[PDB]
Order: sequence, then C-alpha cells, then structure tokens
Amino acid sequence: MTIKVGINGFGRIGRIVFRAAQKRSDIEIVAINDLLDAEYMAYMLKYDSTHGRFDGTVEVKDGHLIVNGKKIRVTAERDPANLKWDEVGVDVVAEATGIFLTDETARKHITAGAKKVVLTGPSKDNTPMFVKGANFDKYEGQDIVSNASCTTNCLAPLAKVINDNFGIIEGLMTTVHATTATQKTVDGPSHKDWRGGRGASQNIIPSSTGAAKAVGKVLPELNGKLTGMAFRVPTPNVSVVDLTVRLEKAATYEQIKAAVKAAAEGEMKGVLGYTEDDVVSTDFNGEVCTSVFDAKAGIALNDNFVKLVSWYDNETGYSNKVLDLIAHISK
Amino acid sequence: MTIKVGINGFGRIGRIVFRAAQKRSDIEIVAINDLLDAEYMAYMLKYDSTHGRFDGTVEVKDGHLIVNGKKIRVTAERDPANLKWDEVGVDVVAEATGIFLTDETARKHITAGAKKVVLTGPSKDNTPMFVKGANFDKYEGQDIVSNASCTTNCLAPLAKVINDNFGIIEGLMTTVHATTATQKTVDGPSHKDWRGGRGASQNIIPSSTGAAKAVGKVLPELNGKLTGMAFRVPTPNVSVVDLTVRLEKAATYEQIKAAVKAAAEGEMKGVLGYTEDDVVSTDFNGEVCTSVFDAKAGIALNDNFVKLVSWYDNETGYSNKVLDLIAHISK
Amino acid sequence: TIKVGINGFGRIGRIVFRAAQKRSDIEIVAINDLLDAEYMAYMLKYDSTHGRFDGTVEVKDGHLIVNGKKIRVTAERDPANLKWDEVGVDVVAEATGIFLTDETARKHITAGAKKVVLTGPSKDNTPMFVKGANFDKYEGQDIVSNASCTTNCLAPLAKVINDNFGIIEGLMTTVHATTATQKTVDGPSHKDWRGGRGASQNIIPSSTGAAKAVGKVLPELNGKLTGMAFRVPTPNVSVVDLTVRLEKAATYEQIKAAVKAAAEGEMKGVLGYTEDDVVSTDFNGEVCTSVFDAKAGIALNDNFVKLVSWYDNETGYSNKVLDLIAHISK
Amino acid sequence: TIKVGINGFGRIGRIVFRAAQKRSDIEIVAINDLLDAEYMAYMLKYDSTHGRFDGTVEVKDGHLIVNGKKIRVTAERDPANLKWDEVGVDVVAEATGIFLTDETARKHITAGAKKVVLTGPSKDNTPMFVKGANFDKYEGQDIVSNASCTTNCLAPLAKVINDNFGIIEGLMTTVHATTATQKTVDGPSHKDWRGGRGASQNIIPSSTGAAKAVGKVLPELNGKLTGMAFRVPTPNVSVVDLTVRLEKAATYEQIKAAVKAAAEGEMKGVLGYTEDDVVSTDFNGEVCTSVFDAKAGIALNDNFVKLVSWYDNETGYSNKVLDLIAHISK
Repeated sequence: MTIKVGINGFGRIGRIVFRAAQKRSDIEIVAINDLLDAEYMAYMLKYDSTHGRFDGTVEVKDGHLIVNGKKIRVTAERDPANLKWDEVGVDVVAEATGIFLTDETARKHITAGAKKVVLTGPSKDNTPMFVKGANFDKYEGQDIVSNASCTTNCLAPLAKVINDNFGIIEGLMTTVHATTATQKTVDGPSHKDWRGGRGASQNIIPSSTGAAKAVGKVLPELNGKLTGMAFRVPTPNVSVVDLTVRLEKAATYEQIKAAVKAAAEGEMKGVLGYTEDDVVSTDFNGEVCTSVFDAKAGIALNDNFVKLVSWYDNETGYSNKVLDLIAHISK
Repeated sequence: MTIKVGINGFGRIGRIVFRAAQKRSDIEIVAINDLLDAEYMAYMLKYDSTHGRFDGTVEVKDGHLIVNGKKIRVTAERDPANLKWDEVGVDVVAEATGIFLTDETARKHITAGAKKVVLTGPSKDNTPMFVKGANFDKYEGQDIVSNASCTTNCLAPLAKVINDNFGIIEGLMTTVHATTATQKTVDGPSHKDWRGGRGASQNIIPSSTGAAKAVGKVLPELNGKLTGMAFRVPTPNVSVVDLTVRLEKAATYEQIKAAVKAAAEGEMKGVLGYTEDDVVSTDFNGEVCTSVFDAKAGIALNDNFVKLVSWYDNETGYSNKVLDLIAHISK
Repeated sequence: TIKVGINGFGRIGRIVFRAAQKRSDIEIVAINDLLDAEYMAYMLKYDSTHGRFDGTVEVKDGHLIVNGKKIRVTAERDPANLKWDEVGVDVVAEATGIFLTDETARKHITAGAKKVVLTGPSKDNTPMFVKGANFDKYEGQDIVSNASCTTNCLAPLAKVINDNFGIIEGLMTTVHATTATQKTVDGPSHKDWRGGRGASQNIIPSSTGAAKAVGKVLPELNGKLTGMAFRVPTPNVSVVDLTVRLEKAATYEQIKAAVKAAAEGEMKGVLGYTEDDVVSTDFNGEVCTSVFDAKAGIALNDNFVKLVSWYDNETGYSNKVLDLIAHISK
Repeated sequence: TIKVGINGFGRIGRIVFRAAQKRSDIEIVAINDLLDAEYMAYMLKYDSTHGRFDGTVEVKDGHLIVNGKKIRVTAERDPANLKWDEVGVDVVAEATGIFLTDETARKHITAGAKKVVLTGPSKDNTPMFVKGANFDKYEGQDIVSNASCTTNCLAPLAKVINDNFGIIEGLMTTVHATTATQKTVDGPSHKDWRGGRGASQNIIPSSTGAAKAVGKVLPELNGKLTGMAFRVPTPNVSVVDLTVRLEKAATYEQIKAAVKAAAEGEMKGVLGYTEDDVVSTDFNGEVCTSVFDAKAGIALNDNFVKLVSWYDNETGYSNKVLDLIAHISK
C-alpha cells in the first residue's frame, strides 16, 4: 500500500523530491502541477545540471508523463483549489511552489481533494514544523505541516545531540550556502533582498535566515538559544553549517565526536551522519543525510566553547526528508 | 551644448550607459525610468560586481538622484507614454528595457515628449540598425533607430575591413558569450529558451543569435553571406567572436593583421582595436572598442580560409557606442 | 580478461580506473605514481566532478583493495624498473603525459608488459587509433596512442561528414573545460602565458593539434583541418565547433540524418546523436566520445556548415582507452 | 622617499607594486624572482582581478621601465647575493612566502638592505605588527612581519570590540577566496588533501592561524581566539565571521556605534564601516584591511554576538605592507 503524492511546483525541490520518490517503494508520485507544458516537465526531469541524467526513462504521451512505465497526470493550474487532487487519488500534497507557505493558502489543496499537505519550506504562519531526528514523535495528526527549511534540517539534529549530551547554553550559526533559484546571474533587481540581486557567481553574499531560530520551534528546549545568518557562495549545490556553541557540561572534542558518532550510528542513523575524511562540498552532492558532521573541520577553543561543522545537500537531503515527513504523517 | 538623455530601463546596459555618459562632456543624463525606488537606483549605480564602485558620488534627496552634484529625475512609469520626457527636456531616449524593441512601442517615447529614440538592442521590426564603424554615414534623419546587438557591434566592423580588403565569400561565426541577465542561477523554467534556463555557472550553453545575419543589414554587401550561433559560458562579462571566413582575394595572415591594424589605427580608431598581446577575457573588462582583434589567437588553414578572433566587452563597448549613436543622430 | 597497469594517477588515470570497473574484460592490477596508497585511495574515493567511487576502497600493507581486488601501488620514476611481469600486466595505460614516444614507452615492454597504450597523442610516429575512425587499421603494433580527448570527438564526426559529403576544408574550435594545467589565480606559466591566468575568471585562447591529428587517423583529411581552443570556467565536458566546406551540397536536415544514421549504425557507442535542448553537464559521464548536437549547429548554405559535438573530455576518452586496450589484445 | 625591493612577484608582490605607485613616499626600484623582465611586465600589465595596470610598462635591456622608472630585474635564489645596496634598496618586501624567519631574512640585510618586512606571519619570534593594532609597539627592529591578510582584518575589529566591551572568548571563521595554492581540478596536494580538490567546484575547509596570531599583536587577547576557514570559489575578497562572548553587555546597535566611531576616528583608513547592502566584489580594491558589515552581523543577546568584516586579501594587505615599511622607516 503506497502513499499517493501530488507535487505542486516543479522547481528544484519538487523535481528532486520526484527523483527521490522513485527510489522509495512506499511513496508514489501520481500527479505534478506547475505552469509548464508536459514536454517541458519531462525535459527538466530528464536533465539535471547538478544531479545528472534521470536514472530511468521519461516520455510524454497524450498530455501525460510516462516515468518508468508509470502515468503521471500533468496539470497547469494557478489556483490550487481547482487541482482536482481527488481525481487522481492523492493522499498528501508536497506543496513546493514556495508561494503557498501558510495554512490558509495551502488548505486549498485539502479543499481540492487532498487529505494532507506537506510544505517544502518554513511556514510563514504557525503551521507546525517537523524535522526528522528532532520532533517527528511530536506530530499530533495535523493535516497541514511544514518540513521547515533545508538549513533547519541540518542544524536541528546536530543541536539535539549536543544539547542532550552537554547542554547548549547559547549558539550562533553561519551557513555557507550554495546559490539558489532566487538569486541572479548578473547584478539585477531583487526588491525583497538587495544583496540577493547581485551576481551570484561573482560574490560572497550575506543573507539573513530564521533557520537557526526556527530550531527553537522543533526543539523548544532551545527556544531562545539559537540564531544566525548565511553567506551565499558561488556553488550550484551543497551547503554547510558553522555552529559556534557554549556548553553547560564541559566536553573534550573527542567526547563531542564520540557523542555524534553514537547518535549517527544509533537513533539518528538516517538523519545525522559522521565522517573523519578530508571531505569537500561536492562529496555530499546526493547525500541523503540532512546533517553530516565534519569531525576534522571543527575546532574547540576550550571544553565549553566549540565550533562544529556539518554538511548538507540542501536539495537531496531536504527532499528525502520531505518524503520522510509524508510517510510519517501517513504511516 | 549637451545632448539631454533619458534612460528607460536601468538594467545592465542602462547603468553602464549612465556610467559612460559621466565621462563624455557632450552627453548628459537628466532622467532615469524603471520600476525601482530612487534609493534602489542609487544602490545599483553605486555598486557593480563587474565594473567596481561608481567613480564619483551618488545620493538621494527628495525623491531625486544626485550624481556628482547633478539632479536626475527618477520615475517609475510602466507605460512609456506617461514618461513626460518634455518636462525634463530630454532630446534622445535610450530605450534599454529590452521590451519596447519595435517602432510602435518605442514611438511612445516621442509621444511622451522625446525627440528621438535609440534602442539598445536589435529591432524586432525593420527599425533601421546602425553600428559604429559600419554604417553611421547611412543615417538619414530617422527619429527611431537601433544600435543592433553587442555581438553585431563586434562582427560588423571586423567584417567591413576583411570584406573591403579581401572580399568575404561566406562566413560562419561563433560567439563565446558571457552570462547575461536572462539566464538562471540554477536549473529553472525559461519557456522561450530551454537551454537558457539551465544553471548558467555550471554549463556551456548553446544558443541561437541573429547578430551575424544582422550584419547583412548594417553591411548590405554582406546580406546573405554571414550567420552563426553562440555558446553561453560561466563568465560575468566580456565575450569573443570566432569568425571563420572564406576570402575571394588570397591573403596571408600577415596581410590580414596589417589590414586590421591599419583600420584600427585609421578609419576605425575608436571602434576596432588591435593587439598582439597574450590577452584573456578579463583584459577587456572596461574596453571601449566594440571589437579588439586578437592577432595571435587567430589561425589560417590557407590564404582563403581563415579563423579570426575579436574581443568585446558586451556591456561597456556596446554602452559607449549607444552614446556614439545618440550623438551621431544629434550632432 | 586483460590485466592493465596504469602509470600516472591524474585525471585520465583515475577515470580510466573507474571505467574499468564496469567492464568484465579489463581489470586493473597495478597503479604507479609518486603518491602512495593512502592518497590514491582518497583521490579514487572522492571526485568533485564524478561523485563518490561506486564501491569500496581500503588500504592494506601499502596496497589498495578496491571492490575486493588487490592493486599493487608503486612509486617508480623509471618505467624500466616497474616489474610489470611480476603483477602480470598485459597492457599498460601510459597516462603520465610524459612518456609519449616509442622509446620511452618501450621501457614498459622492457619491464615485462606486452603492449602499451599512450593516453595522449604520440610525439613521434607511434600510430594513433580513434574508435569509429581507424581501429580496423591496427596491424598488431605493441605501442599505440589513443590520440587526445578532442581528437576522439572530431575524428568520428569528421569521418561521417567526409564519407557522406566530402570535406574540402575545415576550421575547428573546441570550447574546452578547465584542466589541471591551469591556475586558480593569475600565476606563472612559462610554457603558455595565457594559460597562467585565473581559470575561473577567463575565456582563455589556447592551442590544440587535435584537428590536424584527425588527418593522421583519417589520412583522407590530411592537411584539410586546423583550429584552436578556448578554455572556459567549467570543471568538465567540452564541445567541438567544426566549420566545414562540403563538396556535395547538403541541407542541414540531410547532414543531421547522416550523423543520426551513423550514430544508430556503424558508430554506435562512439558517436551519439540528439535533438534535445542539451547543455554541457548533460554529458558529464557520457561514454560516447562525440555526441552530435543537431539544434546547436547552423548552416549558411548547402556547402558551408557549422557542426557542434559534445564530449566528456574525461569519461569518453577514458572509456575509449579501454576500448583500444581490448582491440589491440584481440 | 623609501626605496623598496620586492623579493617574489606573486599575488602579494604584484599588488604591493601597484599600490606603491599611488604613494609618493615609497618607490619600487628592484624586483627579484625567477621570472625575467618580459614575463614580469606581462603579469604587471594584465590582471584578471584588478584590471590593466594604470600606467605604462615596457622592457629595455632586461630591465623594466614602469611609469618612466627603471626597475632592476634579477633572478637570484640566495638573498645574500641580491646586492640590494647596489640599487639603493632601503626596505625589502619579502614576499616569496619562503623566507619567513629572522635568519633567512637577515640575508637581505647582509646583501645591503637596511630593514625587512615579511609579507606573511613569522615562523620564528620575529615581531608582527598590524596597523590599527600595535604599530605604536615598534621598537626599531630591522626585521618585522605584517602578519597575514586575515589577521589584518581580525585584529582591528578585535581591538575595538575588546577595548569597548571585553572579549571573553571568540571563535572566528573566514570565508576566504580562492588562492594560488589551490588546484583547478582535483589534483595532488600532499600538504593538504582538502586543498587539492577543484577550487571552483567546492567549499573547502582549511586551517588558519590568523585568530591566535591576533593574540600576538594584541597580547590582551592571548589564547582567547581560534578558528578556521572555508575557501570558496571567488577570485578575490574574503570576510571574517567572528562569534564572541562579551564581558560588558552591549546591544548590537551599541556595537555598531563603537565600530563606526573607531572607523571615523582612531582607525580611519584601517577599519571601515558600512550599513549598505554590500557584497564581496564591492571591496575588490578596498584599501581598508577591515570593513565592518553592520547589517550582516547578528546578536543572540547582549553578551553573545556574531560580527562580520570584509577584506580584500590582496589589496588591503598590500597597502598595509607599505604602511609598515613607512612606519619602520620613520
């Protein structure tokens, strides 16, 4: 018994969610919606500059997508309320347009025949957020949920291990983040973010982010203890969090490493990773773990003040955990 | 007596035209129009990732731009017909939105009080095109003209020298072109150009262009003898034409070089350049010549089949020649 | 099965090794470079361009264990003391870029190898062979060259065009990705001043012999082609830009069909064909040494045409090195 | 006027030379590197990062004529045979990155120079001086170090923060541009495996001593700071990310005012201040070694804050090398 998913929005997250769903036997994509001709959708799925060619076959026949022998209904509806999700039997909608990030706009999917909605971004309202490895057991049957952000999915699991084992007094984070679709190729207008309109490939671009402060929502014990900011850098994919934290209980770096390794090999096997290799960003292109702890890159000034490094494929890891949230609220 | 110019569109070309106008004593910018707050316009003019900080001072006072002590009227009108160009005494409008590239849409500037219009792109209709070094003496008083494209401004002057001296039988051109504002930072929708929606910084992107065929419009003797295509590459600025030509009159490469050098030091001093240095693309960031012939990069198979290389700052060179066309149809 | 030793673990040496894991007829048994097993395992495990190694890598007693196979690791400068016969090497993939002649490569045969394939164009008259071009012209030579990555893209396309329409004369440009010889920022490069400028900032003109080398593997094209290159800020994948004059007048649609027919026929696996809106990254990992881009090309008339063909200058060339190894071992 | 010879014509050596043309108190009279005049003129003429040389460059009798001034060009490996007194060199800008100790740099004084400034952090106890930090602590030493480009950014900001609020402890990250030590594609780097990966593709963690070196130029901060770096695919301009604990509680607005006051006061020209939506390229050519980014920083509370400061790791550091030359010559 497979969970039937419709994808609203075939951007970066929507397409990588689709690609990850082909690998999972418990989740099935049955419908895609975006303002794109079916033939265009096949082209964007077939070819990916970041993640290579689609592993499988995609073709178009009679206005529908054929993906590995499976028929995908393709629609181009602007109003989510006329999506007729019930006609294809969709259980959960992966709302991935980045535009309907509130309970009232996203509820239009449930009106249109869907049973539940997962937002592939942090909610602009109080729609509950859930990060795997952090607070999945706190889901209480809500029909609209958020998977938070790609950056929160990296910070929250690492934060839990550190807090549970040593107690975080206070932490400040920087994410050295890859270029995203909202940026510009050359200096251009970006009214909502002047820095973000500067040429992405030429610049280190500071930006603000609530992802660190949002960790206090999925980890309420850390409610007012985390914040930070971002540096957008000229990479097509893969980012890394730089977490400077104060510890209540004194810990050697060797003890931090052992605590992370244990959680990575234990309760967070699929979410948190651990490495001692001389890794660089491209080594995590395709990583499913939302947080891979970089043991050698981190550094401690003393037993209570430490800087911790954790990688994440902001496309693949987040997309896989979107599916984890789909299945968690269904299974 | 200075020519008063209004700029419609403060994109890449509009801002570099503005910067080039500060260096010319015969051209004055008196008004800028775009859908941008005056403070934002000052920011985009102050800071340029490609060309550095503005050489001078820019500030905003009472909704107006103050640039080196000069007041610039700033408007944000969508309809070019309500631009009230006559209120600021604009003679010529540099139409640089890339959107009103036809006589009927651009004529709205003349209705709005302007006397003449220069399109900073190739016309979508038959609005006459003029390239400096090619056909400025063919201007016959038209009130709406086009400066063609940045690529045509590189190919046309070099084509004239080669044709005048040796006779071009036929030529095929490739422009290895820098990233432009129409491209995307990561794989994304570009309905009018699927290749152009792929991540600009990751890819060599083939594209079509009429710039070579357009040379037959500014150089009618070459009407059906030139065409070609483009490769978009991950550079923020500066492009280069790769011209493979057949010659009627046999010429050694030394004779081609001498003919180009003579025209560069003679009738085309400001338009066509010549170098024998080991130049790379960044060496022409800020180049005013629309075509700098790369002597060492070119290669000949024989005396009638030769490949010629010419650089151009697709932002600075074209912007300077836009001003040359403004002044030519006024002076 | 052919037992292969790789001399030189650079870009070509490492991608050849990765490609060899997919073929059941070729197995790598020894690697030689001045690098030591622990570093080699790291470079093989992690690749910025082609992702993580598909399989398992570990180090044991100064040797590599790769997918359960023990690889001898040596660091010998003189190929004559490489003791290839002690590890049973049949063919040597000479990939240092340094021993590109019959006399230096003969030291591999001296050290116990049977045949040698140079992963570059020969500096002497060592015969060159390109798949799809002249593999049938092999006459049992024990030292051969696989030419260059650019030649492996131009030669198959050139053959189809010449065989079908007759090339009078052609000029080629390869828009080429950044390579290891370039610098990250403006720096000294005595042998090529342009090449020392910052690779990531620049379109850099550079020289190439690949077009005239096509006249060696396709003697009918001797002295009919030349050209040059532009190195551009991409990590991998290049494309040839071939402007040619044709004897027999042909519409561009007729050119397309002739290439497609050869891609689906006599050159399957060597030459590819597409009408899709492809970009460079779509060929990262391409096995075909030449994929014809139908939509990118353009014709001025029926006798003057510009033809575009992609190639992964790492993967495609590396696979054909193995293709030549197996061909000279039959 | 101070007559300067530059040993080493790399990135720092060439940008120091360009910066010296703007100052009337310092003139370059000799350059030494294994490069020859014709190449040096080319590298000086054309720069991918900073544009064409502002002025005229030509070669005459193996020597450089730059803006009408004759520059002696030598290619001496041993600094003791550099004959600095024959060209009247007062101070030597030691910029090879190779002679970073009192005993190797003393060979310059042996060869006729009066004083030496190393354009890097000393490997021995050669005193380090950062403008805005401890220039007033110079006691006439003939060999000094200007520390690193990153130290020149952290030390002035650290001083303002410590002087005003008291730093208990700080951890710093510098998001740093690509440098000449990196590779264009995955390649051998024995001394730093991460550093051999393709610079243009990767965020690359790397080490840095710049934070602890701040404890040397600001002894009050001894053992209170450490950190590391991420090398990113930009050709130039870097930024320090300083997370600090403060003794005296301060709102972020109070921190901003304290930095702005110092930037407009005692550290004018060294420390800068902005509230604009700046990005890295806005500081390509910046003379200030540290420009505080008010909007980029963020505070968790009045005692735990993250501070952002930009630096052109080429231009800013190069200007302060000349600033140290002139300070030790007074």
